[PDB]
Amino acid sequence: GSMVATVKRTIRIKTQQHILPEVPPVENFPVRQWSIEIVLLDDEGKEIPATIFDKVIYHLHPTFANPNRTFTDPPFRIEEQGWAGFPLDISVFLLEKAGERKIPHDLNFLQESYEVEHVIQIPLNKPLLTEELAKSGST
Repeated sequence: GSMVATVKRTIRIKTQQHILPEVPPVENFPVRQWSIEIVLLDDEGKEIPATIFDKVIYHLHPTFANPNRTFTDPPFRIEEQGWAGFPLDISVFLLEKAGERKIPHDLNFLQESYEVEHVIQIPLNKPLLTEELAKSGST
């Protein structure tokens, strides 16, 4: 049906984290600085700016102050501190009001950095978004 008028793109969520020794551990758990960024992959697998989104909102655990953090410029980098990793939710908003996509993300501390790929389906009915989509592959 309607879903036939879409293309697929792969986005890559890039996470990094390291301990902050100057912050007192919480219940013996060290507090870590962590960061998340979002890039788009082209049809060859290279990273390019995710300009298909005009906004990203990280939906953090309610332990955080202002847990819903909005970013408007690629690579939508968020940095926070915490002692427990958690699923957060990442809302990405396609250009021209083409749609929200919600992406759970496991924030975890086993690896200093790790990347996770997600495929999203994107409509082809907003001219500015379609023109932007041309940069990352066929349309």
